Amino acid sequence: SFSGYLKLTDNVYIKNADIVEEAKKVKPTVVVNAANVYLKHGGGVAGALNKATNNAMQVESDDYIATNGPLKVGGSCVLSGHNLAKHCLHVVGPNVNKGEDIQLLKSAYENFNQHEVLLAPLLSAGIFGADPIHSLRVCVDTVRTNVYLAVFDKNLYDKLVSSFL
Ligand SMILES: NCc1cncc(Br)c1
Repeated sequence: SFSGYLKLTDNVYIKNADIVEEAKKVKPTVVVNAANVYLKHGGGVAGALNKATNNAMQVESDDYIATNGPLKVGGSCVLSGHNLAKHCLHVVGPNVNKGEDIQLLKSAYENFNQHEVLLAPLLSAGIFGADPIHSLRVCVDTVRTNVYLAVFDKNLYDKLVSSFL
């Protein structure tokens, strides 16, 4: 199971780790992808997760979009986890660099409550442009299920832990 995590609350845990490496080791029931509405896994966590699946996540995602159309910002869909997890929960957090409503970050984290345990990144953090300290606060105040957060950047992980109220 999950190891080396620091407990933040009753249900939120955090570790300085590469989420792809964490997914390969653990093979969680659910790995969360930091998706966009088009499921175009080009960069950040999405590009890294997709590259780990040898592009199978993108092929599956393109078929999903061809059938269903784009997701909503704040929404999600459950697809295969391929070689990383049983399932991948593709969650769309608001992209601040695209002028999207930061208030949608709470709606995005609410998707986690449909799963008892998840391996996840901080939503809207990184290339999505939101403040990761704000994302962690929304996570602990929204998610009630067991969430194991993987933060790739060591310096950011340290900042998040040392500033956690
Ligand atoms: N080394 C794979 C990787 C690349 N980029 C971001 C993350 Br998170 C992980």
